[PDB]
Amino acid sequence: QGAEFPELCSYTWEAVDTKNNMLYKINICGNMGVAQCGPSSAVCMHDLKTDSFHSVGDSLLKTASRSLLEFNTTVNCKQQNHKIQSSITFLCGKTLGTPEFVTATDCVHYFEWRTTAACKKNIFKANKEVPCYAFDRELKKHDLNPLIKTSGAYLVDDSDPDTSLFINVCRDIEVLRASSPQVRVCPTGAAACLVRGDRAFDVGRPQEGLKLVSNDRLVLSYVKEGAGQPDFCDGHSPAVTITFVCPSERREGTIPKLTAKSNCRFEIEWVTEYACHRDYLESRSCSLSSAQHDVAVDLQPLSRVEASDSLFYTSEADEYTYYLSICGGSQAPICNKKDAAVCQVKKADSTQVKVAGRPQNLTLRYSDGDLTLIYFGGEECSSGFQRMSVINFECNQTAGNNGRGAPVFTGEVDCTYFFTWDTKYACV
Ligand SMILES: *[C@@H]1O[C@H](CO)[C@@H](O[C@@H]2O[C@H](CO)[C@@H](O[C@@H]3O[C@H](CO[C@H]4O[C@H](CO)[C@@H](O)[C@H](O)[C@@H]4O)[C@@H](O)[C@H](O[C@H]4O[C@H](CO)[C@@H](O)[C@H](O)[C@@H]4O)[C@@H]3O)[C@H](O)[C@H]2NC(C)=O)[C@H](O)[C@H]1NC(C)=O
Ligand SMILES: *[C@@H]1O[C@H](CO)[C@@H](O[C@@H]2O[C@H](CO)[C@@H](O)[C@H](O)[C@H]2NC(C)=O)[C@H](O)[C@H]1NC(C)=O
Repeated sequence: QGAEFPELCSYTWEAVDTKNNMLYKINICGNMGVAQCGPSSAVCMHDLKTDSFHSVGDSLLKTASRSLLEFNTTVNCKQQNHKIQSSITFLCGKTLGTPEFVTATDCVHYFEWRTTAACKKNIFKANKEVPCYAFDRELKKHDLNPLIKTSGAYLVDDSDPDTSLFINVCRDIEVLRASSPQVRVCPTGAAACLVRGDRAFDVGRPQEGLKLVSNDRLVLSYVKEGAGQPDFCDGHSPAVTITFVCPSERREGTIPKLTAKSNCRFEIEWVTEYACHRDYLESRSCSLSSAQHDVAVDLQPLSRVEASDSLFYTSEADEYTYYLSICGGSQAPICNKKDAAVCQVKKADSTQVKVAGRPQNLTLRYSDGDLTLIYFGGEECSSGFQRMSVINFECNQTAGNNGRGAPVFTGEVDCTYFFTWDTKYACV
């Protein structure tokens, strides 16, 4: 078909309101198969407190807009004259993403979904992508979206100097836009590719979404149906199973590893903190705590400087100049009212300024030994993607500027601007 976010109708998506112990099941097409919800429920709410189900949005009472889906119901609200409703705002994203619970009134349940399905150009869409997250019994989110590559793949660790095993997470490997002459040899649509020198073989494609087996173990399975197999396996249909493991203790990142290769039925283990609860990895402020993240970080001191130099940071590039105002700091004059944490100014014409990240939209993340600060919600690019900036922090106890260091623009990839920043404040 292709009507109203097609690639999303293939699955039933969950979302949660942790403050109220509510687990939501979302099926934009209205067919999650939950007897307690009703056959046409589009948004079903599982009240875990009373263990009961209530549809809060019906697929047959849908109103669609460019980036908005509203589902009404015939259920009267606690507030007289109002019916229960559910509303999902869509924004362009680079991965399939997840429907994030935003808030709920007594009558309306609001969600926000940043997904490749809501972009203006099918350009960001993967050939095939599946849900890449799962909630545990405590309603904590285990999200692998950050590991999904929109270009290239991951070289898996094994012991075959004739085989090079490449995989992507929750989707096919983009072989067209690949810089590796090796990956550029893989078949399109493949999520797992075996390169036996001057030859590549699709040994797995995405089908089902990520699954949680234990509070610290996530499993993803790629398969292949029908004949036409490589046959080096002797009639065995290729299959790949990846087990993502959340380490009990923080540690440096490790590469996924091949633990089995029983003839076209590869098994990989990947120990990564991305498999842990998301709230253990992220903060919506410039600090991480030992209590919540097992790491103590505070970037607030980077927004302050001696009464001698600029109140903001300047990161020059070939055709643009970037001004960064971090952790509530002050912005450069040129980026006046704009309210941007990161602002891009065209060198050739300084009247062209684009917000590349807003202060109210920040995520400080620490996972697998890397500290990242992300500012999002910037002005939309032609693709519909709101500009965003990612600052890859690096520990350096003797970093210049008395430890504060300074941001260095390292490049742009489709409206996501990257910077590297060595600072003593990134030392864990
Ligand atoms: C889910 O439950 C809700 C809550 O009751 C219902 O929501 C109402 O839905 C109607 C549409 O059926 C809404 O009315 C429509 O609003 C559109 C937007 O209005 C704003 O923006 C325009 C910009 O052009 C302004 O002109 C306008 O003043 C507002 O600022 C309008 O564009 C629509 O206009 C079209 O229809 C009307 C007649 O309905 C024509 O006169 C016009 O020429 C034009 O063709 C329309 O007015 C209404 O606002 C919603 N109420 C809310 C949100 O509280 C849903 O209908 C229900 N779902 C289902 C399936 O029934
Ligand atoms: C992105 O930042 C904006 C503000 O900079 C947040 O959006 C605001 O949300 C409130 C309600 O919470 C609205 O009243 C405002 O109108 C919104 N601002 C505008 C003009 O868009 C948004 O919530 C931030 N994203 C997240 C998830 O933190």
